[PDB]
Amino acid sequence: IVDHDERRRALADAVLALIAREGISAVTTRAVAEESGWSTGVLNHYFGSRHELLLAALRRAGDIQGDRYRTILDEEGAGPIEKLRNITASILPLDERRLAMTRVFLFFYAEGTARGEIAAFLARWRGVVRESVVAAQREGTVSTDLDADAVTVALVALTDGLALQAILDPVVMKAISAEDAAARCVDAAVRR
Amino acid sequence: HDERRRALADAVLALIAREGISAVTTRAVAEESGWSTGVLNHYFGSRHELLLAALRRAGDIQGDRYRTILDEEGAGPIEKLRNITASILPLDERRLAMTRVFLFFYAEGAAEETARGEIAAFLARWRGVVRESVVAAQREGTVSTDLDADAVTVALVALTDGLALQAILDPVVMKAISAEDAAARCVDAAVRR
Ligand SMILES: [Cl-]
Repeated sequence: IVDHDERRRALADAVLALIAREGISAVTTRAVAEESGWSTGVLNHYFGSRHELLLAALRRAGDIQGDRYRTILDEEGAGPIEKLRNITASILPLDERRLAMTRVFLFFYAEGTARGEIAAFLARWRGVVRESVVAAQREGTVSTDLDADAVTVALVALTDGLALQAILDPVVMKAISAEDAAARCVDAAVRR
Repeated sequence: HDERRRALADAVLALIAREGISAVTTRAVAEESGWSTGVLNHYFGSRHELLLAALRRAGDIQGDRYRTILDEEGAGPIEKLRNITASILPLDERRLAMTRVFLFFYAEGAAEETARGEIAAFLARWRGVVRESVVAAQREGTVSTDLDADAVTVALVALTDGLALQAILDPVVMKAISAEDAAARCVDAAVRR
């Protein structure tokens, strides 16, 4: 399932750019029209509610994230644990992309379909984590006494708690900005 | 006047537990509380003010829960960490309401300084009580001396909070956290047992 409308993709990207720069409150049809170079008429016929404009950004953020998973899983030489560290890092709001994604997801977390979008985001994230936990177990690096389902639920919950607190609380933002932060999350989940 | 404001905040929490944030209106809070809309209007200027009072009240009750837990005769540090952790999980009306109202304000705090500072105080209070118990366990020799108490604390609070927030929107996480041993498992993950 892909968005083929290059203009809608560009509009959703302008929304995310605005979210990273100025926060969700700065998103309006007028501000996005100004950011993107297209008319309020063009936007009003795509969306006609701020909610739909934000929802576009949520979906675009999810798609880019899915491409990140792909890049991470297909990296030559990387093992299950490196992949899990990379997946975990990719959720942490440590650059503009991930700052915008965390902000738009948090906005819709609270409003919750698209709690359907949220569910899809979570299920795909757990999906890629579970595969790599199971791969690490198969390699013998993670205890086969551990339930891969429980490990996955723990890692995803920890990572998301950190990502969400971090945008509210500079204590946690400092914590996740440490070079070893993703590796620490993974180690806690799989028990080193 | 101050007890009346508190009772009204309690009414908002009751609605939040039962039917969600969207159920909070002047009329519903009057019906729930027994106070007329004119008494409500005296204390609160807006629906948003009702919700902020609920956030503050939920945090205050949670503060009293910490003190009850920390004061339990014969409870050890690990037991206290377990009970602290469980006290956050949305497993009854109190904790369901609390998680729902915090989630609302997390989203708001992702934009507004007033709500952000309320969330920050709550998280710091919670880390403070967790850290006390983590260091007490290290001092008794039951938690590894080679772990950094602050890092363990950040991790446990983030895990517990991630699970509580995910639980109110994800039925499988809700199922996971309602297992008797859920809080024990969170503590063990965080202290790298
Ligand atoms: Cl409790």
